[PDB]
This record gives sequence, structure tokens and C-alpha cells, in this order.
Amino acid sequence: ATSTKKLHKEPATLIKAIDGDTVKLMYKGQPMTFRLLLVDTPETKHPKKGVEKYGPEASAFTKKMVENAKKIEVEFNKGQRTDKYGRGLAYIYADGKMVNEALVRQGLAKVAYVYKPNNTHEQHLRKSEAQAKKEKLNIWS
Ligand SMILES: Cc1cn([C@H]2C[C@H](OP(=O)(O)O)[C@@H](COP(=O)(O)O)O2)c(=O)[nH]c1=O
Ligand SMILES: [Ca+2]
Repeated sequence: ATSTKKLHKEPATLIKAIDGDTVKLMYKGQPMTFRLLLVDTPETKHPKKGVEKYGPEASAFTKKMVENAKKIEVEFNKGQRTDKYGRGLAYIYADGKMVNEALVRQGLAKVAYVYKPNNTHEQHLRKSEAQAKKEKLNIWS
């Protein structure tokens, strides 16, 4: 934790975006896929369901946002660095834009998994979801 000052923000290079909630970044030389902490996007794959309303689109935001971005950083919480899959969870940042929250403020996502204490950003995306719901964004539509 040295001086850092809480959570640290590490650069990274965008490789390939899967959907709203998941992408492959080159965090410290080495390809790796990442999961968005406290956040869920309408399922997109797994037949165990099908295209969740706002699914395809829900992924038509994270992609570019990352592509249109010239640089991006990753913020590790305080809990586990990755989930039982090899996919690390963080609020991936894009030009100071909280994708996880960005997507939340947009009605393209829901607040899922708040983990203790790997959720040092709860409230934040919470107020947003309330705003995207107080008006009726996509889902909450
Ligand atoms: C976001 C998140 C997902 N996970 C795991 C739980 C879920 O398991 P299960 O798939 O078996 O239901 C899965 C949901 O991630 P997806 O939104 O990619 O499905 O990832 C965590 O353990 N901690 C997390 O913060
Ligand atoms: Ca999802």
C-alpha cells in the first residue's frame, strides 16, 4: 500500500472485448481476461438462456468505449484479485470513465456481487443505477 493512497490504478493495453462485463487486457505484459467488479451485463453467451434484453447492445458500449480509448487502467479492489476462472475483477477505467459504472449509469448493467470487502465502490454505481432507473434506461425501461 506504501504511499499509493488506497487503491492503485495500473495502465494496460486493450486486446479484445467480449461483452459489457468482460475483456482481455495486457496488464503487465501477458494477455489476460478481466471481470467487472460489482456489475453484471445482460448475458450474451451460454445457451443456458439466450439474448437478455439489452444484451447485444449492453456489449455495444464497453467495446468501443475501450476501442475509442487511447489508454485504460485497472483498479484492483481489496479482496481477491481474480475469481474461480482466471478472470480478474476490477472497475477497469477508461479515460477516467468507470466502465462498470458508466454501463450502470446507462441501464446496460445491474449491480451484482458486492463482495466483502472486494467492493470499495458500492454506493457509487448504486446512486447511478438509481438514476438510470428513476428515468427508465434500457432495462429499467
Ligand atoms: C463479478 C463476479 C463474478 N464471480 C463469478 C460468480 C459467477 O459464477 P457462476 O457463472 O457459476 O454463476 C460468475 C458470474 O460471472 P458472469 O456475469 O460472466 O457469468 O463469476 C465472482 O466470484 N466474483 C465477482 O465479483
Ligand atoms: Ca454478465
